[PDB]
Amino acid sequence: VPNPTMPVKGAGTTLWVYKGSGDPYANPLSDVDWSRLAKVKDLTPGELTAESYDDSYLDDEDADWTATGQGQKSAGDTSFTLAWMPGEQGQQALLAWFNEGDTRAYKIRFPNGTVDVFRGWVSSIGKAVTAKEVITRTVKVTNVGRPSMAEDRS
Amino acid sequence: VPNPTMPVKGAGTTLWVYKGSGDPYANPLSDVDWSRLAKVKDLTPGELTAESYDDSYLDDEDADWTATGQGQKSAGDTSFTLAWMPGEQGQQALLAWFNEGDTRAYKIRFPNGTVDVFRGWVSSIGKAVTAKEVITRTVKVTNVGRPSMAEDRS
Amino acid sequence: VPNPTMPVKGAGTTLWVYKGSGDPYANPLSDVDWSRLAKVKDLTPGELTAESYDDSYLDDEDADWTATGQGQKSAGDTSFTLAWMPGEQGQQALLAWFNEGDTRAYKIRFPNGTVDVFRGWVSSIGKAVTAKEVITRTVKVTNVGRPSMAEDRS
Amino acid sequence: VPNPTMPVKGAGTTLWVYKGSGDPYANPLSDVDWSRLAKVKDLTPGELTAESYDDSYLDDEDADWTATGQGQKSAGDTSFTLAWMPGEQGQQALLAWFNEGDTRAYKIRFPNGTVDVFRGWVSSIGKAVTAKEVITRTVKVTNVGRPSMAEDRS
Amino acid sequence: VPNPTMPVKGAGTTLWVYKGSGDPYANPLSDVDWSRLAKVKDLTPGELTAESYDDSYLDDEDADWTATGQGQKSAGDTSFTLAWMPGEQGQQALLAWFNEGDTRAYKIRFPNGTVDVFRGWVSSIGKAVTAKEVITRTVKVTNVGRPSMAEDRS
Amino acid sequence: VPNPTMPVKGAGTTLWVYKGSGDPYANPLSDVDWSRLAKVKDLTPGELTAESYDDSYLDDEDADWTATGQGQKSAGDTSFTLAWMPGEQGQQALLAWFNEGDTRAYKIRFPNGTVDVFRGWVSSIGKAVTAKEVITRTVKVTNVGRPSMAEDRS
Amino acid sequence: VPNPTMPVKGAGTTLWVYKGSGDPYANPLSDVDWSRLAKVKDLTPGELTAESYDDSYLDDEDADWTATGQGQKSAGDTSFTLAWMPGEQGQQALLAWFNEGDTRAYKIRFPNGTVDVFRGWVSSIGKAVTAKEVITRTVKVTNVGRPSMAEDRS
Amino acid sequence: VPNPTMPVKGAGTTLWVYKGSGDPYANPLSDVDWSRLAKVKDLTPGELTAESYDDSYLDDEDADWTATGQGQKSAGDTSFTLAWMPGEQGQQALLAWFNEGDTRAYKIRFPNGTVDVFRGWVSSIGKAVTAKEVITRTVKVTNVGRPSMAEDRS
Amino acid sequence: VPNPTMPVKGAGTTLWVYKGSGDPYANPLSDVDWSRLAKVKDLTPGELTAESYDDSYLDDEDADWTATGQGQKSAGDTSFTLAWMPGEQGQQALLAWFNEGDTRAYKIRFPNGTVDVFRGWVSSIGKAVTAKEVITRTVKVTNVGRPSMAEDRS
Amino acid sequence: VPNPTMPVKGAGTTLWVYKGSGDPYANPLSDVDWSRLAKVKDLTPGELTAESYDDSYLDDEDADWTATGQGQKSAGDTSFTLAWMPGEQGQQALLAWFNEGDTRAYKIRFPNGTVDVFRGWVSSIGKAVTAKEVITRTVKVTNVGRPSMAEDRS
Amino acid sequence: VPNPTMPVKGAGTTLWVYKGSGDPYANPLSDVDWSRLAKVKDLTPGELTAESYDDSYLDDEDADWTATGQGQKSAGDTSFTLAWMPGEQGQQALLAWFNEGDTRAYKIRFPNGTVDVFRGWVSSIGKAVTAKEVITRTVKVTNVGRPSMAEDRS
Amino acid sequence: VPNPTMPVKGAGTTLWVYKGSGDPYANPLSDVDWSRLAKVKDLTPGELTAESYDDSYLDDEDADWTATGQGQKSAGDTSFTLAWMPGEQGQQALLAWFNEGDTRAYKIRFPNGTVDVFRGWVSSIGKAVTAKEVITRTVKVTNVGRPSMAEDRS
Repeated sequence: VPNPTMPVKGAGTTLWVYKGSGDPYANPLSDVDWSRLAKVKDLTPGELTAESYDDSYLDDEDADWTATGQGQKSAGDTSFTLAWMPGEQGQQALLAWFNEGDTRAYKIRFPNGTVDVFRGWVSSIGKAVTAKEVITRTVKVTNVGRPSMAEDRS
Repeated sequence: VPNPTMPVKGAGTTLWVYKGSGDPYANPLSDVDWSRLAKVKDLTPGELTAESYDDSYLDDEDADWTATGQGQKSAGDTSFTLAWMPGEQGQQALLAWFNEGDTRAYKIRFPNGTVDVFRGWVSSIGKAVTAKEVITRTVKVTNVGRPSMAEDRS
Repeated sequence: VPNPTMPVKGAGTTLWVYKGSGDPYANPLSDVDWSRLAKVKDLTPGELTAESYDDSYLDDEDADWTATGQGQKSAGDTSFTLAWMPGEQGQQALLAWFNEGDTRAYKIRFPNGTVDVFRGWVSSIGKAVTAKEVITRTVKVTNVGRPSMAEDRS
Repeated sequence: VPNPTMPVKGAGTTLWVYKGSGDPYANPLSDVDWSRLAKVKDLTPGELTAESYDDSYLDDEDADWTATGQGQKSAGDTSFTLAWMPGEQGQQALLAWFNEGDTRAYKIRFPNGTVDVFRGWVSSIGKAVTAKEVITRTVKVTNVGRPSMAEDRS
Repeated sequence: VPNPTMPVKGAGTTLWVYKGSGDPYANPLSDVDWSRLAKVKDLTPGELTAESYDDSYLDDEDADWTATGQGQKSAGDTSFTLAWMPGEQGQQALLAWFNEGDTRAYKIRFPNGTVDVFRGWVSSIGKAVTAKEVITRTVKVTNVGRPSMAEDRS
Repeated sequence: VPNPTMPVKGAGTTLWVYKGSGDPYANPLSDVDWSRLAKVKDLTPGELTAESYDDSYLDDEDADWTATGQGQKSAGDTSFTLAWMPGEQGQQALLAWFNEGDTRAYKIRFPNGTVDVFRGWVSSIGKAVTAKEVITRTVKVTNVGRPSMAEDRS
Repeated sequence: VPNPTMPVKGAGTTLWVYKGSGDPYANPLSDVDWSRLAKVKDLTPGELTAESYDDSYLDDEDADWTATGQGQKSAGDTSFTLAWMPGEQGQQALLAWFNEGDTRAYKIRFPNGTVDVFRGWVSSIGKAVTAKEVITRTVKVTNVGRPSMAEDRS
Repeated sequence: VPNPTMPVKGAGTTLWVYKGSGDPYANPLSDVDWSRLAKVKDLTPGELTAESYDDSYLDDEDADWTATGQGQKSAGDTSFTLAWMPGEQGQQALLAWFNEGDTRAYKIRFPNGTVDVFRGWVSSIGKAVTAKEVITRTVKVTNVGRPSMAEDRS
Repeated sequence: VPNPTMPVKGAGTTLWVYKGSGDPYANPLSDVDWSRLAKVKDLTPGELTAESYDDSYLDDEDADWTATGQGQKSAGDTSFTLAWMPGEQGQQALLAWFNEGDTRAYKIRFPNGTVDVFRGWVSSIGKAVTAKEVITRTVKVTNVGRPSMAEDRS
Repeated sequence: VPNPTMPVKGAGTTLWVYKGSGDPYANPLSDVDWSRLAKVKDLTPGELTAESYDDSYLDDEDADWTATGQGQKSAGDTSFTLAWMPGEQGQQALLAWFNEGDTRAYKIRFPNGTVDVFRGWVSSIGKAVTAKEVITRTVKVTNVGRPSMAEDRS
Repeated sequence: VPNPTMPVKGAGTTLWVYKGSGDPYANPLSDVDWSRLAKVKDLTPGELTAESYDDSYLDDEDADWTATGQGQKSAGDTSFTLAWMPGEQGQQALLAWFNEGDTRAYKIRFPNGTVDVFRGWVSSIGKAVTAKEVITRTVKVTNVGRPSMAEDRS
Repeated sequence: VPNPTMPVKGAGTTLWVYKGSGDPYANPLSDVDWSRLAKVKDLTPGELTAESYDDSYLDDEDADWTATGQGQKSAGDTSFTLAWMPGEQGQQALLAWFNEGDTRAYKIRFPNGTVDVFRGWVSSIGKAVTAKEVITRTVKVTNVGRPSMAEDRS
């Protein structure tokens, strides 16, 4: 039985792409109108980050130690590699996404029972060919706006 | 039997270079008037990519999180290393391609049954000499314009 | 029995986050009004540092050797990785800390019997997903002001 | 029997330096008036390369994908390491070549039966001393002008 | 029996820090008024260095080969890592040294029988926490002025 | 019997420093008035090098391939590491050389039977301390002017 | 919550233009009858200034140091650049303003919660066209009379 | 689909020059009898401006603050640089325009779907010659009379 | 401890404006009846200067070299930029100072322990708005009469 | 093959000076009786220009917008820098041209296949001396009369 | 040992100001009755200059080339910046010098062993305040009459 | 071997000053009675130039294009910077030249093998002092009359 409180191993994660019209953040737990990408081999989700903003004046009584405040936050790049299946409707959606410069919403569903939703556009579409290994399609997606992390809902 | 839906191993890929007059994108599956480069030993196809365009104004109410949109897409470099056979027609075509700065169309044919076509010019011509190994000719080709990915056709 | 004089092994370290209103530096040994982050796997405490300030004049009789003085000190970044438990209260506190840009005080309690207090804001919130390993939450916290090292109290 | 069509292993390569007056490119297959460097232990021939020249205008109807053309070609550096024999005539010729800044023609004769001619000047002259290994002299030669690759003659 | 002429192994080196008023360079061999840092686990002493000053004119007959002269000498950084014992006097002296920027004199005493004295201020104070290893305190000290090498006294 | 024509292993090399007044290049083979540094563990002699000087005009009929000529040659840095013996004469000479910014001549005598002479000034004086290894003194010397390589004499 | 006492970052500023009949200075805080310019990318508000008026007589007892008084004050030029949207009612108002030489009142509304009102006429209407950037309309407005600065109201 | 309300990127702009007899302002959207200049590489359209007319009397009660009104409006200079093709019809038209001092009507057609018309005479004709770049023809045109901005038509 | 003899760093400077009736120069060390401007980011104090007065006659025996004497001294402009807080009393005092043309006395109190007093009137009041930076108020004040430099009191 | 219609790169330009008696404009394509300047390193051809002539009257019904007409055209200055070869005949011709104030015709022959003829007199003759660069002679030539641009002949 | 014939580096220069009654030029080498300014951080000595006097008549046969003769020589300005120490005697002397206009003699003493004397009056007194840098006092002094260069005495 | 026909690098130039009685232009190649300035670091020789003289009449049939003729030629300023050696004869000669307003002849001798002679008087004598650089003496000389350029002799 899935349990948010206890740790969970990573095997079982799925990746989804939104198609349709509506609010992706409204009800991420249901899968109606969410297309799926199958056979993902690697997945490194985006890394939220922030910039230091220098908060110092000449008036300040003491200047021995620095003082800074948080600046402009920004979600990073979410990159995954998945096996090459050009006839699947899923990968045709990826290249239609790339060619038509657009921002859609993609979802990560962990075995924990939680859901993680981002919005972004695709930045790279690569491939690797080796004699004795499956042909892989590597994708990197750049996020915009505010992600809806998993522990907002509780 | 080739099947686009299922994954495929990489062994069996071929590389072809176009000679003649016509439309390379019109009918890549046909093999007429396509010269072939033989005995490739490595192949890393080009990586499509795009650069971010900053979309922010002073008016916008929310400025905590960054907002960006897709910019100018560009295919990358395709580099392959193939055994040195200076008397073969294909490699003389390669150096004729390099000396006379020109853009031609080269094709990658996967065991999957699909076809991948690019257009570009050659950027590097190298060599490696070792006592106990076959002399290899390393080539890097820079693409221009819009590639024709294999999954456009379906 | 804990002993500040003798060396100590690292196992037993704990991490805490301050909640409430008061003076964090006043009495850190008490554990009231301090929330705790559980199941930390790695921890690298911040690195205090300073930058050189050039102290030279044309008058100086001797200029063969350089002469410098200490400049502006600054505590560094504290980064720890801890197992992903989105339903636990501590990690919801972490993301509330991140979303609302703010500076709080976090505490490190060593097995030695001493306490190390910092003040800072959170800079990065990341995650790593692998098939056969526990999903981890990686955090980096940037410090401001003057830390209260353990060596002050004695 | 040497065969340009089939692949060949690297053992048997020789290095030569032109002395005399004439046209090096006219007839490289002959071995008269070509001094030889003996006992070479590594050799990496130069890498021909070119740089991109941006070909874009504001008029262009389509600017989604980049468009570039080939720029200025340039042969690279040829570097080889050969055992230190200061009393041999070839290495005295090398240092006379270095001290008097000048461009000569050096030749690489592969076991394949073909010949590769370059023109250039010497850039580095180094040495390595180790207790249990032969003292080596390392050379790097920078090319100018147009090389005469082996694939021209056929 | 210690002997400067013959080589010596490194085990047995000690590190000392000066407290009091006087001339550190006057009599470093005496051990009075020199506090000691105990249980060091690594030590890389500073590296004296100098920067080139370009000495060339337009008049000079020969300009094929470069000509330079020595510039401004400067001792480097001395960094050592020692086990964390916050209750010991030496490490409280270290943090008092760091907080109040100041230049003091520290001494390295080799098993050879010689003494090495520097003057400088502290630049970094770090820590490393691991589950199965002793907690270590890493210090880096930046020197100023002229060091008193051991090779002066003889 | 030493032989310049044939290769030689590196063991047996010696390093010398000139003291006195005269011409170092006049008679390097004689060993009078040449002080010696003993017990050297590593030695990497300097690397002669040159700068490319761009030789191109707008008039030139062809500009497809680059054309360059040799620029300003310069001997590099000669660095060696030798065991720490502060009571020996040679190393006191090294520190007297470093403190008094000066250019002297140092000699390398190979087992081949040849001699290599440089002129230069010292740039670094470092040390390494390890628990179970001999204390080593590392020196780097920067050369000026024209070296007298070994195969000038024949 | 907006607070005049504390500093505020600049993001969120809006620009407005008055249409109708009434007193612009009477009630700037309400937005009835105030048209808005949207998507402003840069904004540098006007710089109030004054002229020195020479106050000196021959009678004056001392003339060693100058003495001056304030002259005729004048608000400067307020210039902003906003993205080109010729179909918006807002930008048509700008060009109707320019063609019909007139003085109207424009308003700046800061995130602080305050309001800044000027009166003036337009001096420049420019444009910038770049291949990969949004077309921008640059405007400069020259002010007349007395501005109603933000801290008049309190 | 072109849309005046939304912002547009600059790529796709065209420049046209009128030939024939009629009213340029009557129907600029139609493309008949408008010659075209091809391959523009830069374009900075003219900047409308006005000069202040001093409106102050001695009678006025208030003279602390300046008061001015708009004077004589005047379109500025329009300068574009386009690749040198002396055999094309457009550039021969340019030099015929320059030699015979005359005022014609030139049109700028944006990707937005709008049209901008000016009237003026040519002021400069320049050229730039570089070894590795396309020879460019730089033109500056001075406008007279009243321009017809694109947003008059709606 | 403050010390006029030794050099001092700039952090800790304060700016004050005189309100009330009395003699500003009489006792500036006291802080009563002096309003304060808070949060100053930059400060460039005025530059005392003088202009040359030509002292030459036709009689002078020697006229090869020029001869001049000092003319009329004049303090310059003091300009500081401070964060925009329109609800604070100090900045309302600044704009009341500007609107009513008047000369008051403002004071600079250095960390050294000394005081620098000027008298003057305000010349410029400006502002700068940026998306990611604090809104700043820039002021310039022009001095009259004789300043009371800190070096007078001792 | 040269083609006036298509763009061309600049490499291959030549500079010529007319000697003899005849009509320079009659047949510039021929190369007889035209001396040549060799080894030019930069060349910026003259910039044709004209000045505005104010065309306004008090009668004019409308005076809101300015109205001007073209004035007196004038070719600008042609400046080129070429390597210093005082023994060559061309540069002796240049200085004879300068010393005897006179107007001759100089020609620019582009790689395009066209010819550009001017007439003018020389204004500046300069030189630049640097230690590691070729001595250059810089010339500026001022044109008179009507140039014969390449676009006339077709 | 100081040596006028050989070049010297700048470090070690001192600046002195004369107090007392006598002849400054009589014996500048002696240091009695010369006050000293301490801790200078920059120094750019004055630049002697002269202005051309036009020497041409209508009679002269040759008027192609200009002819001029030297006019009125004049020493320039000497400006130095030195650390702000208002309690030191030298800087109180500086402001006493400024307030009471007066010409005194100041001396520059180079490490070369020579002495440079000027006479002049002070023109500017400035200051720079920065958060992390030493407060500096910038002075500019204008010379009168004839300087006594160091090259006179020999 | 020096060669006037071919280009030459700048290193090796010398600067000379004439002392004695005779004709400087008669035999510049001989080096007798020519004093020398040593250790010059920079040298920019004078720039010959001319003034436009307007040649236009009302009678002229055409006035569309300007017509001008050469006016009064004039050699410019020759400036060089050389290291400060006040005890050397040449620099005492420079200051004797400056103090006694006079015109002498100075010579530039290029590595090409040619000679360049000017006549003029000195205009500036400056100096630059830096902590870590050689003290430099900067001189600017203004020329009169007719220079004797290098390619007059052939």
